[PDB]
Amino acid sequence: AKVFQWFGSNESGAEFGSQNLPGVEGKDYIWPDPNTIDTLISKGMNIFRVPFMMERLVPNSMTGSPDPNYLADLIATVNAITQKGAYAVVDPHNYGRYYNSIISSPSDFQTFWKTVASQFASNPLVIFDTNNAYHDMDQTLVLNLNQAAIDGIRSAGATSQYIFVEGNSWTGAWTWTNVNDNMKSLTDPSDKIIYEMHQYLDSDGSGTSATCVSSTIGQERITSATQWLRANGKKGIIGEFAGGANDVCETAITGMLDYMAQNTDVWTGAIWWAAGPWWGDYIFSMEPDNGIAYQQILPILTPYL
Amino acid sequence: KVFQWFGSNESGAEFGSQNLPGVEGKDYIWPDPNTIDTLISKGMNIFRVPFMMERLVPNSMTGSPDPNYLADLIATVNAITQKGAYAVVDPHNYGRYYNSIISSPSDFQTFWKTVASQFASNPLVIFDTNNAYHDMDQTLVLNLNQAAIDGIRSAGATSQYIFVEGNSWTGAWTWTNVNDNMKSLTDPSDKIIYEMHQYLDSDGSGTSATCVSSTIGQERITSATQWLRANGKKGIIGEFAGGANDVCETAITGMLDYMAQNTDVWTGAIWWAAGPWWGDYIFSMEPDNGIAYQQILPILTPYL
Repeated sequence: AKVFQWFGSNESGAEFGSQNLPGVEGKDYIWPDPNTIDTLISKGMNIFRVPFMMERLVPNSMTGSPDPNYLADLIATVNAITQKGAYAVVDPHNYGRYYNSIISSPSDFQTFWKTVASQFASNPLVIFDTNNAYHDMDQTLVLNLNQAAIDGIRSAGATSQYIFVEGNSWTGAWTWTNVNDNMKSLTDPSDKIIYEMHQYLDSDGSGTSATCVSSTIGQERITSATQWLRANGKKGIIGEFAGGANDVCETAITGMLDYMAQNTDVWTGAIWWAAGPWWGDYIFSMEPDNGIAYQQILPILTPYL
Repeated sequence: KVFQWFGSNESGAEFGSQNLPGVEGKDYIWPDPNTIDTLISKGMNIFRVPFMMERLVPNSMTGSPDPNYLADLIATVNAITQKGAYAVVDPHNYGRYYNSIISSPSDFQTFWKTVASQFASNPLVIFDTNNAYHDMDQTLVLNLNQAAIDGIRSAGATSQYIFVEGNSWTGAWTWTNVNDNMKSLTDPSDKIIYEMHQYLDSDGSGTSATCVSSTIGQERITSATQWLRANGKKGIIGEFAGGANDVCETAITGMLDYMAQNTDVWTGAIWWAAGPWWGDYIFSMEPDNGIAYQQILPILTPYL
């Protein structure tokens, strides 16, 4: 029935209001609604990516103890996804930075990851995502941070779970081959690395405009990444993508997903940005029942589900 | 005169970049020599002239120039330099040619020999290897800058400064995090200047008139200043801007005052931007009615 291994949505909210640390739940940030996740599951989605802030989960020093209350909501969100049989992606949505400084210690990052993985180590439907969208930082450091995360996760006995690794240049698919070639060297004793790339369809690829460049821009922008995955014997996932509810973007989205469906030897699937309870009239909202993408884009995603 | 160079970008020939070749007067336009003269009379002595590689040398960068677009580049350079000011020849290309990363240093060197040959006798031309390399291999960026230098000097253009640019959109605030390898560039004329760009809005994109704080500019160039000094190099801010408001005014003068006490490494600064097709642009330095011309230029007069 389904075309891809995974197809689903980001569930954004716990990383909102990032200028306020620790911030206040219900005021600066909010966790996803399990009831609307249930609706997306009924439509055929089977993966939900859950952004959160490292600084809220493990305050002050990333080698320290977790904050019990923010951790409790991360756990509740994750286990509600997995109790339904869907995969939950644990995403420290941190851009390679902690208190807005580049994470320069792989050893500290490895300890952070042992701490996080230890909370989920027996749940095979959890997916660990090393960090969202590394950018503007040393390329060997990005490799070493991803490897430190893998090592920390596996050291906790979390050996059944997939690990989504992310590259530099905001992990963009269109920029992957000439920036992130060194990422092919990552190692995992469980052999469960998936290369997570992001792809937006507006002029600069920022995903801040509802206008897409053209009706073929998604396919165009992931073609070289597809060939890189195949040449290197790797698997990938599109962990964020979106376009506006308009004709050109819808055609680009269909074209991109149809191209991925012809290349499932390397593409494991795709994850829309974004659902979550605090989006309102956001141009990309996948939140049931009234998000614009839930109403107008989901019908073009259903062929893959 | 506080700095070796202080002036403005003269934007327009790179407009309408989706239309190649595009049509002069419709998709793009060259700078107005009369308004350049006005900025010269205010004390500016450097004008950076963006243009598209594909419009100057179409189809293949190893090919022959387009005569019409080249003639207008030449006319613009001469309008600037005949007065005694410096003209920066800026292939405003982001490390890319027909939207693909420039992966051949040899082809890029040939492009640069072609361009430098047109200006080799003019000591007031400055060659800028490429605008704002980004999202590409760090060793390639080094190699492209070196290939440009080699091409320029091979043409006999030996008197001119060469502005080199780094990765991360050549940002000053990101320089030490990504561009350390750029220290190894060599030039037989010993006239390399490291050109960095710095904007003052939250994400550094230079698209908002709001600045983060009254100190954001000086903050964002401190580690780059230290890198230049530690490595025995000289730099220039080749693009900067802020909105016509109190916070940005203060951020601009605080950044320039810091550069002024660090002229062992900083050669000066170049505003973004003047040019004839900006209209009501938040940063327009175009005389007589650009917002920055009216409201920012008065705060820059102490540096002219």
